[PDB]
Amino acid sequence: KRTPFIPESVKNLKKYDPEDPNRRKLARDIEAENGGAGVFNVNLKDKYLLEDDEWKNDIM
RNA sequence: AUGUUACCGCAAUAGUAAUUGAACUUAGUACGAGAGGAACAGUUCAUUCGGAUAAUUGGUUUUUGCGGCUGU
Repeated sequence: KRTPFIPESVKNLKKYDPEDPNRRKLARDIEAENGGAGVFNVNLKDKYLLEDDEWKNDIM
């Protein structure tokens, strides 16, 4: 037995509207705030899940 | 050389001031019926020039530093 696996959070997500005053922010949306294409800097430490958010700032 | 000496300086003046390209994005938009297709900005490397440099890479002279070879 095998099934196609689509989680309920996928179906429960609203479709992104490209012309919308009230919508989800994309990466370009946060990107265009401080500078533009090349000069924007990616943050990885903020996003990933940990048991403590202070451990996001901590250093391996 | 202008008493000497020493340091810190100023500047009359002399010369000197980097070449060329493409990678994102601005863009698949302005534009164009389409075909297709920008650029100012903002980032990234390359070529060439100039000046330095030995951390490393590599070459090179003086090694006669260590170990070893081949004799006459």
